[PDB]
Amino acid sequence: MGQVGRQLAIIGDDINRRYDSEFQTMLQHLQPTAENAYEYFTKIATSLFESGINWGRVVALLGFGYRLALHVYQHG
Amino acid sequence: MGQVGRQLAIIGDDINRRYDSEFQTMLQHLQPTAENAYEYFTKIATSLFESGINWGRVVALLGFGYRLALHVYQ
Repeated sequence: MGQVGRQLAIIGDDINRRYDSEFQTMLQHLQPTAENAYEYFTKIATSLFESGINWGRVVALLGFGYRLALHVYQHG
Repeated sequence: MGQVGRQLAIIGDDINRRYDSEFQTMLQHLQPTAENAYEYFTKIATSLFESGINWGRVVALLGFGYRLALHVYQ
């Protein structure tokens, strides 16, 4: 339990360090606003899952959406 | 774009390859059943976040929980 919790922390911190900078760049090429962010996310979800759905892709979309939310906060 | 959906698939498929086998190993060392999955998850969750919380840890917990549910379903 406590040991697996720490291993999840290592995986979690690993996910952060690997892809967080990749999301920032994906948001720059996007240039989203407070009026296209929801439709962009919804269309991106359909486009992603059309080629297949797995837990990694769901987890990638959730992290991207959270980073999308932060980007629209900071540059809106 | 629909162009971004294709790059998320690459990240998503990479996330699956990178950690799915590690999630399997952590689960078969933990050996959970239906009678104990909920308490194990909720204690694993709090202990994880009391060391710090960021979006990677949140999604790692979500993916772990999904594979946890799959392990108990056997």
